[PDB]
Amino acid sequence: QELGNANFENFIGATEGFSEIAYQFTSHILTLGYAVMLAGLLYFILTIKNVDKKFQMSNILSAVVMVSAFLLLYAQAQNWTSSFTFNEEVGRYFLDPSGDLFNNGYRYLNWLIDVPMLLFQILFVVSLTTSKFSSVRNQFWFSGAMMIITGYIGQFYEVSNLTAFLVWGAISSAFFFHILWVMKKVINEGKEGISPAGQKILSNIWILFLISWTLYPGAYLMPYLTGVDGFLYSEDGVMARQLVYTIADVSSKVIYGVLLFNLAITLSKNKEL
Amino acid sequence: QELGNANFENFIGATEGFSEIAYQFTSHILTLGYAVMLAGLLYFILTIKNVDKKFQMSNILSAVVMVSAFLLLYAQAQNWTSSFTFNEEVGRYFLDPSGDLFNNGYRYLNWLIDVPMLLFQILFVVSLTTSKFSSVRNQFWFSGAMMIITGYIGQFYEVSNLTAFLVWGAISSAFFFHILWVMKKVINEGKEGISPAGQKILSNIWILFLISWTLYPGAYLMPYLTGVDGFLYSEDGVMARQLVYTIADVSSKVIYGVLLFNLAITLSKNKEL
Amino acid sequence: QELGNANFENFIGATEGFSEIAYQFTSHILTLGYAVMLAGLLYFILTIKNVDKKFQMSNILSAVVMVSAFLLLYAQAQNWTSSFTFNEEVGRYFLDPSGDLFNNGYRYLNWLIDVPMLLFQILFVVSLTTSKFSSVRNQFWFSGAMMIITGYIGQFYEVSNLTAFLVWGAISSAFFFHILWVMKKVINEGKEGISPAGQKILSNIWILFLISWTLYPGAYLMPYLTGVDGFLYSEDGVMARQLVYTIADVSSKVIYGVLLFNLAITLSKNKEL
Amino acid sequence: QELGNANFENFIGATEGFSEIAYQFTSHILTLGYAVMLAGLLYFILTIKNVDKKFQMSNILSAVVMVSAFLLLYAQAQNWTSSFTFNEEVGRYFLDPSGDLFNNGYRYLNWLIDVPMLLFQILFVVSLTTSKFSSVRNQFWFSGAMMIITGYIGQFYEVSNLTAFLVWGAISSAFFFHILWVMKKVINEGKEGISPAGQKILSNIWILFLISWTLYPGAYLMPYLTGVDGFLYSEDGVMARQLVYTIADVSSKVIYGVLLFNLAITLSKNKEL
Amino acid sequence: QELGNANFENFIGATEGFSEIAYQFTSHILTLGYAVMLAGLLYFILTIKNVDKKFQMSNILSAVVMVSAFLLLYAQAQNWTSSFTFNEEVGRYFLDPSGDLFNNGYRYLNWLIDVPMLLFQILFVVSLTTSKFSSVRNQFWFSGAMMIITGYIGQFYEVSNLTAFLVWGAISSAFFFHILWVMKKVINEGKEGISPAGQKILSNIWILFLISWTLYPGAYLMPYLTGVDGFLYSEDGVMARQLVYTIADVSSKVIYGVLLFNLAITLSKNKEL
Ligand SMILES: CCCCCCCC/C=C/CCCCCCCC(=O)OC[C@H](O)CO
Ligand SMILES: CCCCCCCC/C=C\CCCCCCCC(=O)OC[C@H](O)CO
Ligand SMILES: CCCCCCCC/C=C\CCCCCCCC(=O)OC[C@H](O)CO
Ligand SMILES: CCCCCCCC/C=C\CCCCCCCC(=O)OC[C@H](O)CO
Ligand SMILES: CCCCCCCC/C=C\CCCCCCCC(=O)OC[C@H](O)CO
Ligand SMILES: CCCCCCCC/C=C\CCCCCCCC(=O)OC[C@H](O)CO
Ligand SMILES: CCCCCCCC/C=C\CCCCCCCC(=O)OC[C@H](O)CO
Ligand SMILES: CCCCCCCCO[C@@H]1O[C@H](CO)[C@@H](O)[C@H](O)[C@H]1O
Ligand SMILES: CCCCCCCCO[C@@H]1O[C@H](CO)[C@@H](O)[C@H](O)[C@H]1O
Ligand SMILES: CCCCCCCCO[C@@H]1O[C@H](CO)[C@@H](O)[C@H](O)[C@H]1O
Ligand SMILES: CCCCCCCCO[C@@H]1O[C@H](CO)[C@@H](O)[C@H](O)[C@H]1O
Ligand SMILES: CCCCCCCCO[C@@H]1O[C@H](CO)[C@@H](O)[C@H](O)[C@H]1O
Ligand code: NA
Ligand code: NA
Ligand code: NA
Ligand code: NA
Ligand code: NA
Repeated sequence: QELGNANFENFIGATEGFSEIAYQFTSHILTLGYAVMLAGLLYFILTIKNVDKKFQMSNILSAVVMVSAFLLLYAQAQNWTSSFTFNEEVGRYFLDPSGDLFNNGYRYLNWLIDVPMLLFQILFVVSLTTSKFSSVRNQFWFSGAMMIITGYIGQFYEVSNLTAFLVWGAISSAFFFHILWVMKKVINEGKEGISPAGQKILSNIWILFLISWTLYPGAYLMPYLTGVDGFLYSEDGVMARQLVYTIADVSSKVIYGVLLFNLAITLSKNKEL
Repeated sequence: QELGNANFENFIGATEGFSEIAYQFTSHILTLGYAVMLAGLLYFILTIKNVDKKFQMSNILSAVVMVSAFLLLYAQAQNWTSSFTFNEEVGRYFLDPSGDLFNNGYRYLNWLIDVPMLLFQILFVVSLTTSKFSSVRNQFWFSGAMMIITGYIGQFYEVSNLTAFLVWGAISSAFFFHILWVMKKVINEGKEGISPAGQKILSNIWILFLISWTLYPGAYLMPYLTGVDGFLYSEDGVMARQLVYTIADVSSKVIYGVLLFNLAITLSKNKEL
Repeated sequence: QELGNANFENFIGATEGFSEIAYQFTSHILTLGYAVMLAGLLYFILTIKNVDKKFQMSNILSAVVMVSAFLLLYAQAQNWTSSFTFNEEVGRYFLDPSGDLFNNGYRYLNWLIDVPMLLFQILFVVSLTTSKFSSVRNQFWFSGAMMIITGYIGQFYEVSNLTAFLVWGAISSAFFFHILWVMKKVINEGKEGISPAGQKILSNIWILFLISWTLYPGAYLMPYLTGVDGFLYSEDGVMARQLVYTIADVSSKVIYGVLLFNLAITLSKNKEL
Repeated sequence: QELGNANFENFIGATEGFSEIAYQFTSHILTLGYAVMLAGLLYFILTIKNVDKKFQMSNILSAVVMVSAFLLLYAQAQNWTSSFTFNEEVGRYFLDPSGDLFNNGYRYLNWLIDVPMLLFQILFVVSLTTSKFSSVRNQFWFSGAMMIITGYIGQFYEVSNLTAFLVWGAISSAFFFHILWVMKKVINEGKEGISPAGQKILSNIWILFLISWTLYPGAYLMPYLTGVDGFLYSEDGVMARQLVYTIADVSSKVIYGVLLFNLAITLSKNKEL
Repeated sequence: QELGNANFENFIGATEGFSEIAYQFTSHILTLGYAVMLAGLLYFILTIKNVDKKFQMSNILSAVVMVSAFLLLYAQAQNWTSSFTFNEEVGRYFLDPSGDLFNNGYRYLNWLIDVPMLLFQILFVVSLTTSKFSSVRNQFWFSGAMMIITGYIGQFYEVSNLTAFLVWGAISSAFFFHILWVMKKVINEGKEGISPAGQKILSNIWILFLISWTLYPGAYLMPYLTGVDGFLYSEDGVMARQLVYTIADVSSKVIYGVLLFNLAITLSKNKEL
C-alpha cells in the first residue's frame, strides 16, 4: 500500500486502524469545532451594534473568520468520517481510500483567510502610536502568507520525508516569530492612552494570542513530540492533533474575537461593561 | 461481533435488531429535536428587541445554544439512519457498520457549548446580591466542563466496562450537584428586588432546570434502570433514551430560554407581556 | 415480504410498485410542499413590521411553524425518493429497503410543534371575553398532544392491525373534537366587539381551520376510504394521501397565517387594510 | 427498456445517450438557473426599502418566487446528474434508473407558487382604472392553476401518448390565452395616469411577459418542433429544452421583478432612479 | 479510453492519475475559493450602510456576485473530489467516471452573472462624463456575453480539437479587448471630478482589473503554455489552472468589490478612510 506524501493519520489508519474511542472522538471534536464557529458567527453579527461605529468592522471581520472556519471544519468533519470505515472482523476503523486520504492541508489554505483577518482586525480597535498602520498590516499579511504556505508544503512530507517536514517547518517558524514580534508591538501601542480596563484586556489578548497560535506548530509536530515510535505516533496522537487544532481554533478565533469585542465596548463612548 | 467500547444501541442493533416502530420512532424524535432547535433559533432572534438592551445578550446566547443543538441533533438524526439498515429476510433494522457505530458522545462534547452558555445567560437577566458574577460564572464553567468530560469518558464503557461506566458517572454527578447548588443560589439572589411576577418565573425556571438537567443522567443510566436483562436493555430502552434526550433538550434549552425571555420582559422598564 | 408495522405505501411499493406518474407526482407534491413553507417563512419574516407590536408574535409563530414544516417536508421528500427505486425489467418503482421503509410518522411528531403553535398564535390577535387565555392555551396544548400521540401510535398499524388503527384513530378523533370545540369558542369571543372586516376574516379563518384540519384524519383513513381492495388501496391512494397532506399543510399553516396577518392589520391602530 | 409515461430525455438517454457537451451543458445551464435565483433573492430583499412602503409587497413576492425557483432548479440540477451516468466503453452518458427517471414535472407543480405570485405582484405597483383588484387576482389565479395542472398531466404523455400530450396542451393553451388577455388589460390600465417613463417600463414588461411566458409552451413542444424524428428529437433537443426553461425562468422571474422594482421607484414619491 | 470533447484534467486523470499533493491541493484551493466568496458575501452585506445610499447598490451587486461564485465554486469543489478516486495499488487518484467527467465550463456559464454585474457595479460608484450609462452598460453586457459564450464553446475542444480551441479562444479575446477598452474609458471618466485619493483607488482598480481578468484566458491556455508535451500538460498544469482561477476569482470579485467599497467611502459625504 503506497500512500505517498500523506498525513500520518492515514498510516495509522491503514496499519493499526482506529478504536471506537479514537475514531468517534476525532469525529466529535471536529463537530464541536464547526458548531462553535457557526454559533460564533451568530454572536458576532448579533452584537455588532453594541459598540461604536468605528469598532464594528472588527465584529464584521470576526464574522468573516467564523464563516471560513465553519465551512472548513464542517468539510473536514465529513472528510474524517469518509476516510475511515469500520472493519467488522477486528472492530476497528481502517483507511477507506474510496473516501480520499485524510489531509490537514485543508486547514492551512483556509488560514490564508483566517490569519490575515485576525491580525488585521485588532487594528480597528486599538490605535497605533509609533507604528504605521499600513506597515503593520503589510508585515502581518506577508509573513502570514509565507508562514502558511511553507507549513503547507511541509506537512505533505510529515511521513514521507522528515527532513523536508522539519526544514519547511523551521522556515515557517521564522515568519511566525516575526508575526509574534509585530503583534506584541501592536498590543503595547494599543495600551497607550486607554483605560486600565482596556489595558487588562489587551494583556489577556496577548497571552491568548501567544498560547493559541503556538498550538498550531504544536499540532504540526504532534506525531513526533514523543520521538520515533513514541506514544503519540499512534491513534492517541491522531486524537491529540485534532484536539489541539480545535482548542487553538476556538481560542484564536472565537475567544480572541470576544476579547476584542469587550475591548471595543470599554473604548466605546456610549457603552459600559 | 467485536464492537469494543460502543454504546448499547449498537449491541441491540447487532443482535436483536430494531422493529419498524423502534427504528422509525428514534428517527422521528431526533428529527423533531433538530426542528425545534431551528425554530427556536428563529424565535430568539426575532424577539431580541422586545426586551431592554441590557437583557438582549440572553436572547443572543439562547440563539447560540440553538445553533449548537440544531447542528448536533441534525447530525445525530443522520447518524441514526446511516447506522442501522433494514434486513428484508427478518424485517428488522440491524447494525450497518459501514455507517459507523452510533455514539451518543456527539451530544456530550457539544454540551461544552450548551452547558456553559445556558448557565451564563441567566446572569444577564437576574442581578446577584452577595455572590460575585465572575465567581458564579467560573464555577459554572469549571464544574460544567468536568461534569461533561467525565460523563463523556464514562459513556464509552456503558457496555464494555460497567464499573468504569458507574465510577466516571459518579464523579460526573458530584460536579452536577455543585452546579445545582450554585444555580439555586443564583435563582434566590435573582428573586431579591424584583416584582412577584418575576419571582414566580424564576421559581418555574428552577423547577424546569432541576428536572430537565436531571433527565441527562437519566439517559446515561437508561439501559440499566430496570437492572440486568431488564425491560430497558432492549429497543424499548433505545427509544426511551432518545425520547428523554429530546425532552431534556427542548426543556433545558428552548423552554428555559423562553422563560428567561419572559422574565426579561417583566424586568423591562417600558415593555410588557 | 416481512414489513411488520409499516405504512401501506411500502406494501403497494413492495407488491405492485409505482408507475412513473405515481412515483414522480408524490415526489413533486412533497417538493412543492417544502418550497411553499420556505417561501412562507420569508413572507412572514418580511411582513412582521406591517402590524402593531402586539400582533407581531403571530408573524413570529407563523415563521416558527414554517421552519418546522419546511424541515419536515424536505426530509420526507428525500425519504420518498430513497425508499422506492426503479426496476428496469418492469418499469416501475419498487420498495428499496436500503433506503428505509417510508413512514408518515415523521409528520406526526413534528405536529408537536405545528399544532400547539398554530392554536396558540390566534390568541395573540383576538381578544377573549369570557374564556381565560392560559386555560384555552392549556386545553389546546393538552388535547393537541394527545390527538397527535394517539394518532401516531395508530398509523403504525394501518396495515398490520386494522383494529388498533381504528381504535387509536377514534381516541385521537375525540381530542380533535375537543380542539374544534375550543377553537370555535375562541373565534366567537374574538368576533365580539371588533370591526366588521375583522369579523369577516375570523369567519373565513374558522371555515379554513375546520376543513384543513379535517383533511389530516382524511389522510389517516385514505387507503380504506374506498373499503377493502378499493380504488384507493393502490398507488392512486398513495398519491391521494400526500396530495391531501400538502393541501392541508398549505391551508392550515400558510393560508391560516396569512389570514391571521390580515386580521392583525385590520385591528392595527397605526395601519390601514 | 420499459419507461412508460416518461419524458423524452429518458428515451434519448436510454438509447443514444448524451455526449460530454450535451450532458455537461444541461448540468451547467440548470446550475446557472438556481444561482441566478438565489442571487435574485438577495437582490430583492436588500432593495425592499428603496421603494415606498406601498410597493414593497412586490419586492417580497419577487423574493417568494426566488425561493421557489431556487429550490426547484437546485433539486432539478441534482436530478439531472443523478439520472445519467457515463459509460466508459463508448464515452457517453446513459439513463441510470437507480437515480430515478428525469421528469420536468417538478417545475410544473412549483409554478403553482411562481405563476400566481408573478401575476399578483404587478397589482401592487400599477393602479387599475376599470378592473377590480380582487377580480383580476381571482382570474389570474384560477386560469393559472388550470393552465399548470392540465399541462402537468399532458407532459407525462409527451412520448407515450402524443394525442393526450397535444389535447391537454391545447386545453392548457386556452387558459394561457385568458391570462395574456387579462395581463394586457392590467398593463394598459397601469399606464393610465403615470409618467411616460413608467409607461415605457410597462411597455417593456409586456414584451418581456409575452415572450418569456410563451417560451414555456415552447419547451413543452420542443422535442417535436422539428417534427417526427427531427433534429430536436435528440440530445440537441434536450439541451434546447433546458436552455429555453432557463432563459424563460430568468426573464419571467428575475428580469420581470427588476422591471417592476424600477417601475415602483419611478412611482415612488421621494426616490430617484 | 474514450472521453470525447472533455477537459484535459480527465485525460491526465485517466492516464497518469494525480499524486496525493496534486489531488489534495486542487481540492484545497477550490475549498478556499468558495470559503472566500461566502465570507465576502457576509462582508458586503454587513458594510452596506457604511456608504451613502447612492453607492449601496454596488455593495448589493458585490453580494450578488458572491452568491454566484460561492454556489459555483462549492459545486466545483464537490465535482473535483467525485471525479477522481484513489487507486490503492499505485497510490494515485484516477478518473472515476461514475462521478462524471470534470469540466471547467461550470465556471463559464456562471460568468453570465459575474461578468455583467462586476462591470455594471462600478457605474454606481463613479460618475461618467461624456459617456452614457446605458451605452456603457449595453456594451459591457453584449461583449461580456459573447466573450463568455465563445470561450465556453472553445474549452470543450481543448484536447479534442486544438484548432477549434484556438479559434473560439481568439474570437473570445476580441470581445475581451473591447471590454478592456470600455472599462479604461470608464476609469478615466470616473477620475474626473473626484479627490486624488479616489483617483489613486481607481488607478489600483484598473491594474487589478487588467491583471485579474487576463488570468482567465491564462487558465484557458494553461495546459499548452509550455507547448506540446510541456511541463504544464500534466498534474502540475491541472494544479496551476485551478490556482490561477482561484487567484483570479478572489481578485476580480472580492478585492475588486473591496476597492470599489473603499472608493464609495471616500466619495461619501459623511464618511472617510
Ligand atoms: C477539583 C478537581 C477534581 C478532579 C477530578 C478528576 C478525577 C480523575 C480521576 C479519575 C480516576 C477514576 C478512574 C476509574 C476507572 C475505573 C477502571 C475500572 O473500573 O476497571 C475495571 C477492571 O478493569 C475490571 O472490571
Ligand atoms: C493545551 C494543550 C492540550 C494538551 C493535549 C495533549 C497533547 C500532548 C502534547 C504534548 C505532550 C508531549 C510532550 C512531551 C515531550 C517529551 C519528549 C520525549 O519524550 O522525547 C524523547 C524520545 O522518546 C527520544 O527518542
Ligand atoms: C465521588 C466524588 C469524587 C469526585 C470529587 C469531585 C468533587 C467536585 C465538587 C465540587 C468542585 C468545586 C471546585 C470548583 C472550583 C473551580 C475554580 C473556580 O471556580 O474559582 C472561582 C473563581 O476564581 C472566583 O473568581
Ligand atoms: C378511556 C378510553 C377513551 C378515551 C377518550 C378520551 C376522550 C377525551 C375527550 C375530550 C378531552 C377533554 C379533556 C381535556 C382536559 C384538559 C386539561 C387542562 O388542560 O386543564 C385546563 C386548564 O388547566 C385550565 O386553566
Ligand atoms: C369519537 C369517535 C369519532 C369517530 C368519528 C369517525 C368518522 C368517520 C369518518 C369518515 C367515514 C367515511 C368512511 C367511508 C367508508 C367506506 C368503506 C366502504 O365500505 O366503501 C364502500 C365500497 O366498498 C367501496 O366503494
Ligand atoms: C472576430 C469577430 C469579433 C469582433 C470583435 C468586435 C468587438 C466589438 C463588438 C461590438 C461593438 C459594439 C457593440 C455594441 C452592442 C450594442 C450596445 C450599444 O452600444 O447600445 C447602447 C445604446 O445606444 C444605449 O445608449
Ligand atoms: C499569478 C501567479 C500564477 C502562479 C501559477 C504558476 C504557473 C505558471 C504559469 C505560467 C508560466 C508559463 C509561461 C510560459 C513561458 C515558457 C514558454 C515555453 O516553455 O515555450 C514552449 C516550448 O519551448 C515549446 O516546446
Ligand atoms: C522537533 C521534533 C521532531 C523530532 C523528530 C523525531 C524523529 C521521528 O522518527 C520517525 O518516527 C516514525 C514513527 O515513530 C518512524 O516510523 C520513522 O521511521 C522515523 O523516521
Ligand atoms: C445505578 C444503576 C446501575 C445498575 C447496574 C445494573 C447491572 C447490569 O448488569 C449488566 O446487565 C447487562 C444487560 O442485561 C448484561 O448484558 C451484563 O452482562 C450485566 O453485567
Ligand atoms: C373508513 C374506515 C373503515 C374502513 C375499513 C375497511 C376495511 C379494509 O379491509 C382491508 O382492506 C385491505 C385493502 O384491500 C385488504 O388488503 C385487507 O386484507 C383488509 O383487512
Ligand atoms: C404541434 C407540434 C406537434 C407535432 C407532433 C408530430 C410529431 C409526432 O411524431 C412522433 O415523433 C417521435 C420522435 O420523432 C416518434 O418517436 C413517434 O413515434 C412519433 O409519433
Ligand atoms: C498559444 C498557445 C497555443 C500552443 C499550441 C501548441 C499545441 C500543443 O500540441 C498538443 O500538445 C498536446 C499535449 O502535449 C498533445 O497531446 C497534442 O497531440 C498536441 O496537439
Ligand atoms: Na466512517
Ligand atoms: Na437506515
Ligand atoms: Na428513487
Ligand atoms: Na451523472
Ligand atoms: Na475522490
